[PDB]
Amino acid sequence: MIVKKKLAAGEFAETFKNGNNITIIKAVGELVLRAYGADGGEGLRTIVRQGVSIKGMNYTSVMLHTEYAQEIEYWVGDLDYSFQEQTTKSRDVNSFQIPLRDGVRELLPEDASRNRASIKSPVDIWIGGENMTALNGIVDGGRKFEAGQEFQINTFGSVNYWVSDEEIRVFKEYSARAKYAQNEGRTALEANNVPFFDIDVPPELDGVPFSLKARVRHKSKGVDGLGDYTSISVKPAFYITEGDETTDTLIKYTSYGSTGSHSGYDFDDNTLDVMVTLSAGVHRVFPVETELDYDAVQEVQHDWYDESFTTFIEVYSDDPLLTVKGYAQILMERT
Ligand SMILES: [Ca+2]
Repeated sequence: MIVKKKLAAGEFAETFKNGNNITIIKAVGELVLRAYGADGGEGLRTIVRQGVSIKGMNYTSVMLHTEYAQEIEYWVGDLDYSFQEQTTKSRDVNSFQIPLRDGVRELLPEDASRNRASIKSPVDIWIGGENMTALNGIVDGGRKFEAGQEFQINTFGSVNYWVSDEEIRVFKEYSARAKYAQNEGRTALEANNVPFFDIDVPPELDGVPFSLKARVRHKSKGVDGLGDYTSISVKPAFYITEGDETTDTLIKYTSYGSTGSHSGYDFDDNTLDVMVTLSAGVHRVFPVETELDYDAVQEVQHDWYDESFTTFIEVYSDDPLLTVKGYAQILMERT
């Protein structure tokens, strides 16, 4: 029978009417400093201060003497034969990479076979048990391990991690109006100060299509003194090198065109959304306005490479290969 023993201050007397576990091995638990006794016909004493395996005697009631009032509860499981032995040894090693993503997520599952994990994160990582939370980017019930720090976990239970609260990944945010640009090649766009950013396409993404997006704001009313009811046609694009940064040829990617008098309210922003398929390596991307509207030329003397009525508020991305914060290295040992 598995039975409780709690504390408070004075003597305790738990007298359950059946010593079936008399001639029996006691798996008694013990804290700090106590004294106990055996009552089964005779009144006996006992003093013991460490978890011990006891032999059999007669028992109708248990005596519980107290020196320290503030020790902790135990379960003195008395059983006919009680033997518990097993630590291992680990036979197998398995090495792999985890997908570090956003919010508190499980790093390792409960797995009775795991002995040991040696882990290295390429980013600062917070590690904890089932209590760990990160309401608002602030981790509670966790502790930090540093980027590049090798550490070990030797449990077989859940562990959790946190690295970031970002659902997707962000290339650029611009406040400057995008320039009008024809597809004149990489050298010409750079020479005329058209802002760009690079995407480093990993081997794991070599020729794999992915979504590239932008939050795009068109605003024409009163801009550079343009008439409030003048109709401006827009067609934002990414011009992307088909080879790498040192190649000149650009590919134009588009998803929508729009026409009207643009007031540029933040809630009215458009989304440029294209699939792009690129070879491994670095590709250069020029967010541009491709349409030079007749009315802009006449009224406000707009020309190629001038600032348009188009702004790339945010350029970002949602491909699972890029939304990952990178890639924890795991060596796992199991029985
Ligand atoms: Ca027009």
